[PDB]
Amino acid sequence: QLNPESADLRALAKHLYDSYIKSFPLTKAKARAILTGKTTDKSPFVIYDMNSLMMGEDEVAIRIFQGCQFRSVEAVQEITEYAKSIPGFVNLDLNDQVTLLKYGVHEIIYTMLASLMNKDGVLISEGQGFMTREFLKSLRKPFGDFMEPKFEFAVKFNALELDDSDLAIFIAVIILSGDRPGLLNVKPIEDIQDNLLQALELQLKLNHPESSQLFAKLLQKMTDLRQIVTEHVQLLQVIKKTETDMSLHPLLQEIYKDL
Amino acid sequence: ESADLRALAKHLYDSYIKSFPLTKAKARAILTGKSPFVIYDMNSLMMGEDKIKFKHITPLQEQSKEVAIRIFQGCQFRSVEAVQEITEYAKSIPGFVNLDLNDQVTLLKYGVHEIIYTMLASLMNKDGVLISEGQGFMTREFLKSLRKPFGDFMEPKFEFAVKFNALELDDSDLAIFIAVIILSGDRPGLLNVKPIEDIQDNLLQALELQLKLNHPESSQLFAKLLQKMTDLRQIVTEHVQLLQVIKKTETSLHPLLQEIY
Ligand SMILES: COc1ccc2[nH]cc(CC(=O)O)c2c1
Ligand SMILES: COc1ccc2[nH]cc(CC(=O)O)c2c1
Ligand SMILES: COc1ccc2[nH]cc(CC(=O)O)c2c1
Ligand SMILES: COc1ccc2[nH]cc(CC(=O)O)c2c1
Ligand SMILES: COc1ccc2[nH]cc(CC(=O)O)c2c1
Repeated sequence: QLNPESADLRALAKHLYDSYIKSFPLTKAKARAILTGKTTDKSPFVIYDMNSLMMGEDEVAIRIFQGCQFRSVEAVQEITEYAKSIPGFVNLDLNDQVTLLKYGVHEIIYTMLASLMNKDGVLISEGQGFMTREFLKSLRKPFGDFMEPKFEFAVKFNALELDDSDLAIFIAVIILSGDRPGLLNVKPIEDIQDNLLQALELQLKLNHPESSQLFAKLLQKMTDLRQIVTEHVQLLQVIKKTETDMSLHPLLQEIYKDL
Repeated sequence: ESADLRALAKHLYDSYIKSFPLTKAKARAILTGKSPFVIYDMNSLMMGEDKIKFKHITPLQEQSKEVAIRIFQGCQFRSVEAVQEITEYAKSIPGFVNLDLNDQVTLLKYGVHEIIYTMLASLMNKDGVLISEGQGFMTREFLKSLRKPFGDFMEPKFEFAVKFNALELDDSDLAIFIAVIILSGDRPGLLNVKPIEDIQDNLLQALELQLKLNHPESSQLFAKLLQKMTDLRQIVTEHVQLLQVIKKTETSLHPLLQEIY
């Protein structure tokens, strides 16, 4: 009914969900509660235009871009924090630790960004605001392209109906890849991941008894994340050339450096 | 229904061997232990052209004569040939032929490249790829050293086989994996996705079991194989990028050839 070996895997799933909760202020649970009128105090101010943008704080394409930027640098701090709590991560070769974060951080951001989205928009400012998908797509030419592919991923991905206990493990599976470019010692990274994969596969069947092959359907979504990161940079470098007076946080530049 | 899954696996494996000439097993016996003609440079290549008799990509007179361009030309003629091999195999997968015809064309349209490099990995090793029906062996260092963008074309695939082969999968596993790849419901333009996912669902179960029984020792192999699907996509997109970049070259009269390929 539950081997002694299974228990450890549950103990791990738990330890992880816990850190996830302590490292991320806005969980999917809260995001979903805010988004589905599950309240009168949790409901966000909606921004779908210029006047709404005005009321919001009470050109546009660029203030928003900068907002996303600092929110990311923020997230990178949250993820790193989370990373330190993954059994064995800190015990790894220091360099390898940096590589993992480098290549893992944006795939993790997109996964979690989805928790804050629905097909009409996304929560912003800790869930106090909600920016619509169409208003975002109308931003000045190049900028009107930053959010769409994310929105596109989010709809396919939210379809899996995963929750924070599921995500806490999947996020750790992402960081502990091993097929990342430039790893010195792969064997150790792979042993940790082999472990994380076990815990996620169990966590998924217990938590989604009816969902057939969710474990695999989930692991496949990983190709979608890479394509998102890949595309974002191509689009990010374009912005870098048109807008010469625009900057990209040093931390964020170190991530994208020779990715 | 484990007994139903092994039936699907055996069926796919049987169909797979009937559709593909050079298999992982067959190819792995070559690299290890009548060796293939080894091509490691300009002259050794010029030599193989008439020895390997892979003079199928050769008949076309005055259409390149440029070493680097001729090698690329042969990889296409061979890939077009492979696509027929893959299409036939796809038609073995239970339920495939019953999908909307438009959807069958689409699944194949977007799965071929991915499937090609997956099987190409069965033919290569750290040092080079086995070519011409296993007749020859084209070194990896010889390829990474071709002119214009050619000397960077194959290199990425070598990086991928190295990692993919690390999984030590065999034809039994590969047959099922190929089937999964084809039945991908995220292909753009699909009219009726439900049937496709239903099929890929039974395929994944079949694949999982297959790996649990075939490689008991391999922990979470199923998971690791699905993860390689992420690099395979990057490889295909990048590859496609080259094809539009390579469009900056001169590259039986072409009209018709150009049409077939
Ligand atoms: C305005 O929409 C955005 C834009 C960039 C972002 N980076 C990170 C997040 C939140 C999260 O990952 O939970 C985010 C939200
Ligand atoms: C996570 O989604 C987004 C969407 C638009 C963005 N613009 C700038 C960033 C910061 C980064 O490149 O990480 C960003 C992030
Ligand atoms: C197996 O990789 C290759 C090599 C040469 C090629 N020429 C044309 C295509 C298909 C396409 O039109 O994208 C192609 C694929
Ligand atoms: C494995 O990919 C390759 C690389 C170089 C090549 N040169 C000629 C061919 C066609 C053939 O095998 O007849 C070929 C295929
Ligand atoms: C049997 O599977 C395949 C699929 C695509 C291919 N492209 C080039 C080759 C080498 C060759 O066999 O000449 C090849 C082999």
